Amino acid sequence: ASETFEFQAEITQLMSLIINTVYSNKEIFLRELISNASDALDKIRYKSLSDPKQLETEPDLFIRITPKPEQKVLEIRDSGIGMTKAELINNLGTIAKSGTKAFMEALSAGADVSMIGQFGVGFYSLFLVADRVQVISKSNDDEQYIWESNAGGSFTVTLDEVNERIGRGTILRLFLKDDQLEYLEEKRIKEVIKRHSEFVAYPIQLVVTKEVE
Amino acid sequence: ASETFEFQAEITQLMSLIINTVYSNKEIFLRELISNASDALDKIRYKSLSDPKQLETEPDLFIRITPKPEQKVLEIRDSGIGMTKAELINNLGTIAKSGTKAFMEALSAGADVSMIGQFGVGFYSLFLVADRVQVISKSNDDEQYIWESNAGGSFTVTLDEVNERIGRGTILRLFLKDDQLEYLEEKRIKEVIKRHSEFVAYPIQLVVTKEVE
Ligand SMILES: Nc1ncnc2c1ncn2[C@@H]1O[C@H](COP(=O)(O)OP(=O)(O)O)[C@@H](O)[C@H]1O
Ligand SMILES: Nc1ncnc2c1ncn2[C@@H]1O[C@H](COP(=O)(O)OP(=O)(O)O)[C@@H](O)[C@H]1O
Repeated sequence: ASETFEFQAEITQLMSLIINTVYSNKEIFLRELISNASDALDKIRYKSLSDPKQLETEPDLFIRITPKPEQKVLEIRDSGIGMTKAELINNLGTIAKSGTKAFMEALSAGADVSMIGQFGVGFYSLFLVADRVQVISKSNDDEQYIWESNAGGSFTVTLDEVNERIGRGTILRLFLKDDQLEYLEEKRIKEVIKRHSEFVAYPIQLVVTKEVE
Repeated sequence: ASETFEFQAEITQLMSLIINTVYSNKEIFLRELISNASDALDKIRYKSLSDPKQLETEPDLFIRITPKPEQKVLEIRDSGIGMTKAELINNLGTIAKSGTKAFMEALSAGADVSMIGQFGVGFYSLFLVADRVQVISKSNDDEQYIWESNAGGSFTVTLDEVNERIGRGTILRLFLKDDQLEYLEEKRIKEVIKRHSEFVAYPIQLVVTKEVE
């Protein structure tokens, strides 16, 4: 059974603002999610300095992007620290985020939407290209859980009994908007990645599917 | 909870014979599994002639090969008819297979191991390159289940609560032997596929993972 939680009011406002904005540089969402992925990998690496066993659940440290055309889904995965059930509820919704209102006010003043990451709310930039998202996470400290949101005022968290097992890490499963399907294309994904992410310490793997000739 | 079943005696013998054989043309396993995949796709397509709704669980008809290096696993997937729990138990183990003893006798006489498919036991050719296998299947008529074998005399069947959801079809998850890791390599997989499978009516998709430069 899934559990439902209410988003902190300002986060709901931010999501409404982002999913509805006609901003032109929507591709910035990838830079933000890749940055969050890198941060998660930094955390597990750092924790492992004094607790090496933490790495054993998934020795490979990577960022992986997997387009799923049929389902019109784009997945951004990392083998970082991951999030326990409590962290998913805490970090992605119920607790007030310092930069939320600040960013919205900056936006009103004319600030570029690309500043979202500097305000600490880059995760929500995903709503620039997706109308729904499932965050699948496995922290060494908990079971695998699924957090899901459609930019509405509430989200759900469910023990994961339906997705592939993640050794450790997080998968941002984006259900792309009908007019943003270009982010399923290899060429497009490649140019966006090369553009705003040259100094990422981890390999960024793109999963490509080709018909054998 | 998993359930354990005993293999029909002759199948156990066949598996022992195959996993231990020093045969040189081990690559034939791919041709056999791709053939079984094509057959499964033929079945759902045919059934759909009088029951079109059967296709809706997964409209795309394909064969997909996905190497998973870290886990030393190679997956062969199809969106065919799939197998219900009863079919997995029935079709892959507990029931006597007509060609089992016949093939073993042919083998003793000098027959090429590649004849395995003509005897109707091509599925077991997978033990030429793997010491363990999980068959994940989803038939429109049942839930998703996992059948698992290590070539021993018994196998297990478990309701699937750990793998990605298959719309419909089957995944042969092969845990490759340490000296057969060449089948994780794109170039190698490509040449084997092009060699013994030119007349397959369905697209054969290879999932490749590359680091973004
Ligand atoms: N890939 C991830 N792995 C682990 N935690 C994440 C991931 N993405 C987001 N989070 C968590 O949820 C929070 C919300 O994301 P975000 O608004 O972008 O925060 P921040 O700007 O501090 O990265 C993060 O602070 C982080 O704790
Ligand atoms: N990919 C698959 N999809 C559905 N059923 C399969 C698949 N692979 C094997 N089977 C089933 O298990 C049986 C055992 O496989 P195999 O020995 O190769 O049989 P056959 O030679 O008749 O294909 C098959 O007859 C078939 O019913």
